[PDB]
Amino acid sequence: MGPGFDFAQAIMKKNTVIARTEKGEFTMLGVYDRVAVIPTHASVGEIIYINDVETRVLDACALRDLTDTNLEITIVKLDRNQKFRDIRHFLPRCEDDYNDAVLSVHTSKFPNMYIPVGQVTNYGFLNLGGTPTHRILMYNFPTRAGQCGGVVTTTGKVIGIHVGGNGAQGFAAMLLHSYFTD
Repeated sequence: MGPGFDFAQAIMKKNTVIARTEKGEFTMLGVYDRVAVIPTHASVGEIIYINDVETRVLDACALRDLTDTNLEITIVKLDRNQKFRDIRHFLPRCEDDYNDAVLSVHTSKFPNMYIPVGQVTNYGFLNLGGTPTHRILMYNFPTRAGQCGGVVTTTGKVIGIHVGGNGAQGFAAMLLHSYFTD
């Protein structure tokens, strides 16, 4: 409808796949080469389904900060025959607040879904399903089951992936450029 949705659509059309684990179906953001991200509570194993095709996982790393606190981001390298468009230049370098964000989801339950969530706060610490978690972004939108792994964007930046909500607020794990240096 506007330039926020235009940026979000450009990311969804080229840089997302549908990932299925034993824990459900998730929006999965491809970042560069065969490297993608998913919420850690997806419990990625040796094998994952990518757009309903059996795919070997070459590597999976559940990120934690230097105090050994959960960040809720798992970085997966997929045994796929094709690379993602490199979008690392759209990742923020530092923790920050944002205006006018969009949350975009693409699954069997929620195809081509886009939500204008508005203002995004650097919330920081969250007890997420009982797990102390850092680098959480918060938006005042009543997000629901089916949205985990959804991409949070502003115009020109990919800032996070949706990992939970409390019925009134939604919560994303930050994406930082430093997670994806090679």
